[PDB]
Amino acid sequence: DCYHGDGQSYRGTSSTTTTGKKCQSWSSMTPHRHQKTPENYPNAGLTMNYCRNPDADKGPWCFTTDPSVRWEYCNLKKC
Repeated sequence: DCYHGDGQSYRGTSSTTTTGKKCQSWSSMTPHRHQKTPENYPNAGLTMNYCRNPDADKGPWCFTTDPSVRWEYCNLKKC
């Protein structure tokens, strides 16, 4: 599976970080509260806990379900 460019068009179902942690759902505020929601980023495709890049950083990322690690980049190769 892979992303093109900075991955803002990535709409795949990857949901694991580079260290093997599970992504938190974007509509969830636990374990991490955040403002990267569908309402604030309507074009980012923030559904379920899939790796996405709503704030146009270098590549897809996600908040993690580990209480101690707020967010990490996705386990996903560049195409």
